[PDB]
Amino acid sequence: PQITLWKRPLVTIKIGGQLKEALLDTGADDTVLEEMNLPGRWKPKMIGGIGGFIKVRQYDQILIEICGHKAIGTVLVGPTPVNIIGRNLLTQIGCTLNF
Amino acid sequence: PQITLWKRPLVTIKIGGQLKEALLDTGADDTVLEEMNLPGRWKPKMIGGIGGFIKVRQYDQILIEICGHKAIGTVLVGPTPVNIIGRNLLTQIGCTLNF
Ligand SMILES: Cc1cccc(C)c1OCC(=O)N[C@@H](Cc1ccccc1)[C@@H](O)C[C@H](Cc1ccccc1)NC(=O)O[C@H]1CO[C@H]2OCC[C@H]21
Repeated sequence: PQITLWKRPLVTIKIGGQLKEALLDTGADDTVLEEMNLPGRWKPKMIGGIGGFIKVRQYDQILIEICGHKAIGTVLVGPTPVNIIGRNLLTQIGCTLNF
Repeated sequence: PQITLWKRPLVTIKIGGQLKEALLDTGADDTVLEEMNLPGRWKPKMIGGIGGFIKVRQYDQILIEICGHKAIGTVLVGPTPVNIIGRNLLTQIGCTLNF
């Protein structure tokens, strides 16, 4: 669909069989989700934004459904105040910015 | 234009008569700019991000040109690592997400 930016671009995602709200965020290089249980081996990582950094866990080749579009890629899990779908998965579902 | 997300969506903006690099960021409610000399009245304000909060200077009705399209709205200046153009101005240049 076509998403306007008058409100926050919140969408429904499906990950590990659970449904959640996430923000589609062109300013995020990677996808970061509120704390959750994910399968697989994982590596530590720090992501930085306004105000500093947070320590997160990097899971690889994770399946995630974003408004019906399937994606499989890196998903970070950590103390983010908001679920963010970043450019690594936005490119997979074919998303572009247009003005 | 149509902007893909394989790389960071960096664009050139014109503000206060100066040209700068900024990130188009659908994940940001507001526009936050690197520390810079801008004339006019401003009010102090606190904004929150992924790593915590920062004190910023809130300028109101500041004119800003982004790839030729004009926008006027609130512009915060503060210790952000990167210039971010938020939804407050993205909507004015008529920007949307499409997948
Ligand atoms: C996730 C990730 C992984 C790997 C690399 C990077 C850079 C990543 O992105 C991190 C990241 O913070 N990006 C941001 C942009 C950026 C990029 C580079 C360095 C600094 C900031 C942004 O786009 C997402 C952020 C999410 C959010 C945080 C707290 C509350 C609500 C939403 N919004 C944001 O702080 O907005 C500000 C401004 O306006 C206000 O509205 C709402 C919040 C206020």
